[PDB]
Amino acid sequence: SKVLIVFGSSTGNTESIAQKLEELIAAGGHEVTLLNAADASAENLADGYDAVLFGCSAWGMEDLEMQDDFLSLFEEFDRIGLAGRKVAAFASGDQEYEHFCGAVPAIEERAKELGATIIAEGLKMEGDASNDPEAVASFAEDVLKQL
Ligand SMILES: Cc1cc2nc3c(=O)[nH]c(=O)nc-3n(C[C@H](O)[C@H](O)[C@H](O)COP(=O)(O)O)c2cc1C
Repeated sequence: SKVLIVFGSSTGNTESIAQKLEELIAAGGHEVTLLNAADASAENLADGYDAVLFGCSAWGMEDLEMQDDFLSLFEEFDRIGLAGRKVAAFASGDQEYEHFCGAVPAIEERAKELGATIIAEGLKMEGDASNDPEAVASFAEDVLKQL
């Protein structure tokens, strides 16, 4: 199966979780493509992919509710071609804030609205992949069960 992991990371934690997931999922025997959202072009982004994993860290203040580069992507979700594609979301954040990883539900909500099938429960964790290998690895496993 072909998996795209697109992520937005401003201090590298979500980017870190994305690296790990690719690792874990490629060890499942799959072809994975890692994509920085700062380098992504929404238009037809999902073409050729069996599933798409979206990573977006949380930023409560100035930043309209999401990470920079992901916000520009998200806003063009309906150009991505998610209809009938497997999708899941993950994020790094901090519990000490009122809204912990609020972009996870949003991504699931939108993708679902566009004909996409959520295959795994949203990953909400703190720190990098090494901070919570177990949470990371449950997300990957869930994913691998639908591929
Ligand atoms: C100014 C600021 C506001 C933040 N607001 C939130 C927020 O409201 N919700 C949340 O879950 N995390 C929030 N965070 C915590 C970051 O999301 C956390 O450090 C995360 O792991 C960084 O993700 P990234 O390195 O992948 O970009 C905030 C961080 C900063 C410094």
